[PDB]
Amino acid sequence: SPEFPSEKTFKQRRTFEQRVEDVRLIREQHPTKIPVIIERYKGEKQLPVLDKTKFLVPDHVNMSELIKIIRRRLQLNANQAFFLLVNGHSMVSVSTPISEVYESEKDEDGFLYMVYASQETF
Repeated sequence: SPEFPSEKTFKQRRTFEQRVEDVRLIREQHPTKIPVIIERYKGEKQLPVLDKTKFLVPDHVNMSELIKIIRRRLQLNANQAFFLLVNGHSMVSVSTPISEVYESEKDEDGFLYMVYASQETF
C-alpha cells in the first residue's frame, strides 16, 4: 500500500564512504570477524524481516551453519523454505568457511552482502 513508506536497504541508509569507514574499523577491531549485511529480498512476501542487519560472523563459520543461525533468528518452522543468496547465487552448497566467501564475494565497500528469500531465483 502506498500509504506506507518503502523499505530502505542498508546501502540506502549509509553512504558508500560511511560503509567503507565502518568496515575499516571492524577489520582493525575484530580481525577474525567477517562483516556481513543480511537483508530480506525486496520482493519477498513469505518470510519475515530480520531483527538485525549487520553481523560480525566468526571467520570459521560455514554457510550450512549460517543458514541455521538465520532460520533461527527468523523463528522459521521446518515447513518454511529459506534461501541465502550472495551476488546472484545460492549459498547452501558452499560449505567453505565464510572467510573464503568474503574473499570471493565482498562488496567494494568491504561488507559481504547476503539476501534471503523463499525462492532461489528472483
